[PDB]
Amino acid sequence: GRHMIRLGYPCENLTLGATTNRTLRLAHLTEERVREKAAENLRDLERILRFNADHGFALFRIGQHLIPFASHPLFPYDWEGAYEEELARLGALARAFGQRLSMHPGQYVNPGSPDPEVVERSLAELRYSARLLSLLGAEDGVLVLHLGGAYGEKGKALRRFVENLRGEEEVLRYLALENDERLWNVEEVLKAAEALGVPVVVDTLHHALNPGRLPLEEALRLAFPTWRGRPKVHLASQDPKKRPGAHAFRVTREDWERLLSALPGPADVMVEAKGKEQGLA
Ligand SMILES: [Mn+2]
Ligand SMILES: [Mn+2]
Ligand SMILES: [Mn+2]
Ligand code: NA
Repeated sequence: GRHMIRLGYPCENLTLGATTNRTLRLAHLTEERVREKAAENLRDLERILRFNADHGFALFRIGQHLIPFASHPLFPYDWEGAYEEELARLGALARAFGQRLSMHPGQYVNPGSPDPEVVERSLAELRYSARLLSLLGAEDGVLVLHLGGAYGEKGKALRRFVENLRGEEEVLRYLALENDERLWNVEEVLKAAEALGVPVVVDTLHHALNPGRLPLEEALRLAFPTWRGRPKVHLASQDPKKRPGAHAFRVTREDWERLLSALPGPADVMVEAKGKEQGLA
C-alpha cells in the first residue's frame, strides 16, 4: 500500500543474495577483474531496483564498492566513459519505478581531518560518489556523511570540514549531514549544514544515544525545513546487550511507532538494520 512514509534499506538484499558491494584486493586490481566485479554489482543494482518495485521499497543505498576502487590512484580505466550509458539506463529505470538513490561514504571519509592526505583521499571518494549520482540522473539523490572526528578541538574540526567542502559544487548537489551517537548531535549538525547550505538526516538511534537538548519531535521539526525535497531520516534499533548504537537485525515495533508519531509530515525512511529488506514490516 501507498504510504506517506517511503522505506528503503542499504547496499544489499538478503532474500536475493544480491549486493552492490563486491570488492577485491589491490593485488588483483586488473582491468579485467574490476570489470568483472563492477558488472556483477551493476547487474545486482538492477535486480534490486526491480525487487523494490514489486515489494514496496522506494529507497536504496548503493554501496561504495559499486565500481570497486574507483577513487583510488591505481584504478585501471576511465570508469565514467565505460559506464555512463548503462548508468543513465539504470537511472531511468529507478526514476520509472519512482525510486530514490543514495550513498553513504564510510567512516574513513573525513574532509575535516587536518592530515592533507586524508582530506585529498576523502574528497576523491566523495567526488566519485557525487559523479555516480549525477550519471544515474538521481535528481533527488542523497550523499550522506557524518561530521567525523573531533581531532582534539571541534570548532577547528568543523571549520576544516566546511572549508574543504564549500568549493565542491557537485558534491554539494547531494550532500546531507547526519548526527551521530558520540560526537555531533542534531543541533550541532544543523549549524554545520546551514554553513554549507545542505540538508540534515536525523538518525533516530543516534539521536536517542546523543540527543543534546532536543526531543526527537523537535529534531525532526528543525531538520524538515533543510530539505528542498522530501526529508530523509534513518531508522535503526539497538542490538540488545551489544555495544551502544550497534544495529539490531530488525527494527522494533516500538521504535517504528515512536518515529511515526514524531514525524511532522511525509518523509523517506532508510531502515538501517542487519536484516536489510527484512529489517522492518
Ligand atoms: Mn550514518
Ligand atoms: Mn544512520
Ligand atoms: Mn548507526
Ligand atoms: Na510511540
